[PDB]
Amino acid sequence: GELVRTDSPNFLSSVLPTHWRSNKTLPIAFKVVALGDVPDGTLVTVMAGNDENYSAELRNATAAMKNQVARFNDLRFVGRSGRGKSFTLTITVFTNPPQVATYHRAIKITVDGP
Ligand SMILES: [Cl-]
Ligand SMILES: [Cl-]
Repeated sequence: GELVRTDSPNFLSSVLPTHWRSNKTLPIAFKVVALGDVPDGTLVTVMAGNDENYSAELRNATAAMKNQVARFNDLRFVGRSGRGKSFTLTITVFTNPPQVATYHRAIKITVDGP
Protein backbone atom coordinates (compact mmCIF):
# COMPACT_ATOMS: atom_id res chain seq x y z
CA GLY A 1 0.00 0.00 0.00
CA GLU A 2 3.08 2.25 -0.08
CA LEU A 3 2.96 5.18 -2.49
CA VAL A 4 5.92 7.01 -4.04
CA ARG A 5 6.25 10.27 -5.98
CA THR A 6 6.42 10.40 -9.80
CA ASP A 7 8.15 13.31 -11.58
CA SER A 8 4.79 15.07 -11.60
CA PRO A 9 3.45 16.70 -8.45
CA ASN A 10 -0.07 15.69 -9.56
CA PHE A 11 0.46 11.89 -9.45
CA LEU A 12 1.78 9.22 -7.12
CA SER A 13 2.23 5.54 -7.86
CA SER A 14 2.71 2.24 -6.11
CA VAL A 15 6.15 0.60 -6.12
CA LEU A 16 7.36 -1.73 -8.89
CA PRO A 17 10.29 -4.16 -8.85
CA THR A 18 13.70 -2.90 -9.99
CA HIS A 19 14.16 -6.15 -11.95
CA TRP A 20 11.41 -8.63 -12.93
CA ARG A 21 10.90 -11.66 -15.18
CA SER A 22 9.43 -11.19 -18.67
CA ASN A 23 5.66 -11.94 -18.67
CA LYS A 24 5.51 -12.75 -14.93
CA THR A 25 2.67 -11.44 -12.78
CA LEU A 26 3.80 -8.56 -10.55
CA PRO A 27 4.19 -8.98 -6.78
CA ILE A 28 2.25 -5.73 -6.13
CA ALA A 29 -0.54 -4.62 -8.52
CA PHE A 30 0.41 -1.32 -10.15
CA LYS A 31 -1.56 1.74 -9.15
CA VAL A 32 -1.58 5.37 -10.21
CA VAL A 33 -3.02 7.89 -7.75
CA ALA A 34 -4.23 11.38 -8.68
CA LEU A 35 -3.71 14.15 -6.11
CA GLY A 36 -5.54 16.49 -8.32
CA ASP A 37 -9.14 16.03 -9.00
CA VAL A 38 -9.53 13.49 -11.80
CA PRO A 39 -12.96 12.12 -12.82
CA ASP A 40 -13.96 8.51 -12.40
CA GLY A 41 -13.48 6.59 -15.64
CA THR A 42 -10.45 8.64 -16.68
CA LEU A 43 -8.23 6.23 -18.62
CA VAL A 44 -4.59 5.72 -17.67
CA THR A 45 -1.95 3.88 -19.68
CA VAL A 46 1.63 2.90 -19.11
CA MET A 47 4.33 2.58 -21.76
CA ALA A 48 7.85 1.25 -21.33
CA GLY A 49 10.86 2.17 -23.40
CA ASN A 50 14.50 3.07 -23.83
CA ASP A 51 16.89 4.31 -26.56
CA GLU A 52 16.80 0.90 -28.28
CA ASN A 53 12.99 0.36 -27.93
CA TYR A 54 10.40 3.17 -28.03
CA SER A 55 7.48 1.07 -26.65
CA ALA A 56 8.30 -2.39 -25.36
CA GLU A 57 5.52 -4.94 -25.27
CA LEU A 58 3.26 -4.93 -22.24
CA ARG A 59 0.09 -6.64 -21.19
CA ASN A 60 -2.96 -5.06 -19.56
CA ALA A 61 -1.45 -1.57 -19.70
CA THR A 62 -4.69 0.41 -19.42
CA ALA A 63 -6.67 1.13 -16.25
CA ALA A 64 -9.42 3.55 -15.23
CA MET A 65 -9.65 5.98 -12.34
CA LYS A 66 -12.12 5.29 -9.56
CA ASN A 67 -11.99 7.62 -6.52
CA GLN A 68 -8.60 8.99 -7.68
CA VAL A 69 -6.98 5.59 -8.02
CA ALA A 70 -6.30 3.69 -11.23
CA ARG A 71 -5.52 0.05 -10.37
CA PHE A 72 -3.99 -2.09 -13.10
CA ASN A 73 -5.42 -5.57 -12.70
CA ASP A 74 -2.49 -7.57 -14.12
CA LEU A 75 0.00 -5.25 -15.74
CA ARG A 76 2.85 -7.39 -17.14
CA PHE A 77 6.20 -6.55 -18.76
CA VAL A 78 6.61 -8.77 -21.83
CA GLY A 79 9.37 -7.07 -23.85
CA ARG A 80 12.85 -7.63 -22.44
CA SER A 81 15.29 -4.78 -21.84
CA GLY A 82 17.83 -7.52 -21.45
CA ARG A 83 21.48 -6.54 -21.95
CA GLY A 84 22.86 -3.80 -19.71
CA LYS A 85 19.69 -1.80 -20.20
CA SER A 86 16.44 -0.92 -18.53
CA PHE A 87 13.14 0.74 -19.32
CA THR A 88 11.62 4.08 -18.41
CA LEU A 89 7.86 3.88 -17.66
CA THR A 90 5.66 6.72 -18.87
CA ILE A 91 2.19 7.12 -17.36
CA THR A 92 -0.43 8.90 -19.46
CA VAL A 93 -3.62 10.10 -17.81
CA PHE A 94 -6.41 10.81 -20.33
CA THR A 95 -7.93 13.92 -18.85
CA ASN A 96 -8.81 16.63 -21.38
CA PRO A 97 -6.09 17.45 -22.14
CA PRO A 98 -3.92 14.47 -21.25
CA GLN A 99 -1.24 14.63 -18.58
CA VAL A 100 2.01 12.63 -18.39
CA ALA A 101 4.05 11.46 -15.41
CA THR A 102 7.16 9.33 -15.34
CA TYR A 103 7.54 6.43 -12.93
CA HIS A 104 10.53 7.28 -10.69
CA ARG A 105 12.88 4.42 -11.43
CA ALA A 106 13.98 2.39 -14.43
CA ILE A 107 12.90 -1.26 -14.57
CA LYS A 108 15.00 -4.15 -15.91
CA ILE A 109 13.08 -6.99 -17.59
CA THR A 110 14.87 -10.25 -18.35
CA VAL A 111 13.84 -13.76 -19.32
CA ASP A 112 14.96 -15.19 -15.96
CA GLY A 113 14.26 -12.21 -13.72
CA PRO A 114 16.05 -11.67 -10.41
CL1 LIG B 1 9.06 -5.63 -27.17
CL1 LIG C 1 16.80 -11.30 -21.32
